[PDB]
Amino acid sequence: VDFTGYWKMLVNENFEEYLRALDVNVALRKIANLLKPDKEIVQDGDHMIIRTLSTFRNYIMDFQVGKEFEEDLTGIDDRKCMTTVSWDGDKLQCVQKGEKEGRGWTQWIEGDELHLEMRVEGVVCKQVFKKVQHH
Ligand SMILES: CCN(CCn1cccn1)Cc1nc(C2(c3ccc(C)cc3)CCCC2)no1
Repeated sequence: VDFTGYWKMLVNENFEEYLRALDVNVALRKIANLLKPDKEIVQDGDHMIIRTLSTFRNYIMDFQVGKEFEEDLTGIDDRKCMTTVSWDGDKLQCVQKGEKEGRGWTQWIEGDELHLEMRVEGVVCKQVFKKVQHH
């Protein structure tokens, strides 16, 4: 499965409640949920870069599949997790070990759609991106 490419947000479902489970204050939840970030992904063997781009903040992930790393979520919920992103078939599975239970996410492709399900303490956000070519 190859996530490389540029992706534009199409839907973002239940993001504010996901952020509330992360204890993001209400004012910042509304700022964040107005945003419609793009994703720019380069998959280079097991080395993956996922850039989440917005006018408010760019959040960059840069990691090796299968290897645990210290993920610095400053500027988001201001926590740090020990994170591992691994192949589960044609799905990319992320586990973020930390203060919060059941924190992680799942990423996969359907057609020209990138699907992202983000989870924490049973709360679930679903996002869908379309593959785009204007860069
Ligand atoms: C909440 C975890 N981040 C990373 C998502 N992700 C999943 C796999 C790789 N990254 C999701 C996300 N952050 C964001 C941004 C963001 C920034 C300030 C807050 C309080 C919330 C969200 C705005 C656009 C980029 C930063 N928008 O969505």
